Amino acid sequence: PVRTPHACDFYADGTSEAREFATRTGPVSGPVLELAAGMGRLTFPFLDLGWEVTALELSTSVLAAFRKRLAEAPADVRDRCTLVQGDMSAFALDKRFGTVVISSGSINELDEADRRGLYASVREHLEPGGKFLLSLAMSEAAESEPLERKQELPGRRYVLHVRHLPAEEIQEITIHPADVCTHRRRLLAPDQVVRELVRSGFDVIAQTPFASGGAGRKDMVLVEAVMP
Amino acid sequence: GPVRTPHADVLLASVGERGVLCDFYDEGADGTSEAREFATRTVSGPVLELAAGMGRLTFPFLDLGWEVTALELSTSVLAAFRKRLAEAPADVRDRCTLVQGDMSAFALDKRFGTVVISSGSINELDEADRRGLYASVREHLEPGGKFLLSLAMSEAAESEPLERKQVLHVRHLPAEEIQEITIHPADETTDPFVVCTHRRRLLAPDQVVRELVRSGFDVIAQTPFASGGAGRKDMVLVEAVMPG
Ligand SMILES: C[S@@+](CC[C@H](N)C(=O)[O-])C[C@H]1O[C@@H](n2cnc3c(N)ncnc32)[C@H](O)[C@@H]1O
Ligand SMILES: C[S@@+](CC[C@H](N)C(=O)[O-])C[C@H]1O[C@@H](n2cnc3c(N)ncnc32)[C@H](O)[C@@H]1O
Repeated sequence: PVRTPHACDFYADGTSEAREFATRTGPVSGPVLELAAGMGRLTFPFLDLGWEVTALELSTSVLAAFRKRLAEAPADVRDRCTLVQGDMSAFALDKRFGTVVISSGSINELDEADRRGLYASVREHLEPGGKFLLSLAMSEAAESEPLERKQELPGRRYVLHVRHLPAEEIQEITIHPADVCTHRRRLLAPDQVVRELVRSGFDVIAQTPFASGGAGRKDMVLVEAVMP
Repeated sequence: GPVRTPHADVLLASVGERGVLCDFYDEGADGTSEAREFATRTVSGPVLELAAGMGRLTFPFLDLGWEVTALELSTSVLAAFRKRLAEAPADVRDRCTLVQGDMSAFALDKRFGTVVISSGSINELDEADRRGLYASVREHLEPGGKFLLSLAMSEAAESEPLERKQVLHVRHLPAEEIQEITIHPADETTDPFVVCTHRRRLLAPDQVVRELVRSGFDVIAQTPFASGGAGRKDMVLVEAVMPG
């Protein structure tokens, strides 16, 4: 239990986010691997686009919920979805895919070392010319231009320029009855993940901001990465 | 090779053939006050200083009478320290113990009443290596001994995080930034116009504090201070102890 300065813990439809993934993939022949699929907040929208989806999830309990939802769906929908228990930071399906997909909530679950395991696992499950697509929440600090500081320093005079670039923040939530719950989660800057992707061998061909809920301020980025 | 910053991009473009871009840390043509912050918040006996470098802090510490063990990873840096230590008075020279080691995974046949590390040093370490540091420090602290850290504090790290309510309170807390610098001569001509760039890790002081608590320390004080004695307080002095 985290006792924030404002003192119980604390522990949305995926159609728009899913359509954004579909925009940045285009033709997609063959199956799509979705990492940390949860109970299908994105997977069901993906299936509705006609995609064949291998949905990977770590939790037994979450898998049961997903399986139940799938039993409730029409046969043609359920038939296009393959559920697999695994760890997105270290998995082996002995099988490659034209497209690999991961959501922001998912990637922000992993620390730095685990993200490297993720990147490497993905490399092993991409077919040549395959696409690795990520969505990433973008905070106010992450989208803003960094304030550059300038100082004149001395014999020879130099000008020093200093900027601080966003890398990682904590999203803190205190739930509050109006007349008290708690959560802190990781919030990586899209630019930080892009740096990490390049470092792990990927070329990042595009970063498209979008609105998670499909309207209003653009609060997310869709990153397309490919293997050279 | 070197980091190509937006301001560097435009400089080099508008300078042509005279322009040279290199990282700040290669071909490249403070201390006593940060040292005093440490001295102010501390001795019964020997101090351990981690990642001592060439002794920007260590020599100030030695001038206070301290027995210092200075741990450093780089062999050439240690050689350079040793050279500076050779020109030092015999009494200063005898109170200094130089040791080669990794501050993320080190083991000495000694414990200490005080262990110190500066901002530049802890920011060299990724998250995993920082956990290795905290565990190692705990093992080298005598009962009641203190772990003292100095931590650079950016403007975003210094500000009160912006809230947005709906009631649902949402704050975004700084955890880690990248400090990016660009340095060039104030003129334009010069003969060779060299532009230095560098990118480095810059942890939020509160993030390191969260990590220390998680690691088993009690953080008993955090005092902001100015790295050049005066001006904006751009640094925090953290004191941590083991509970018991
Ligand atoms: C914030 S949710 C995102 C789920 C979904 N893609 C969405 O957009 O709603 C993170 C999910 O990843 C799962 N998860 C956490 N770590 C995992 C791991 N290492 N491998 C696979 N799944 C993981 C959790 O069980 C949880 O269901
Ligand atoms: C920013 S300087 C700090 C030096 C000194 N404490 C000061 O305030 O001037 C970083 C120093 O840490 C050393 N270093 C880097 N990683 C290290 C490690 N894992 N263990 C010990 N020293 C390390 C480098 O060789 C360098 O001397």
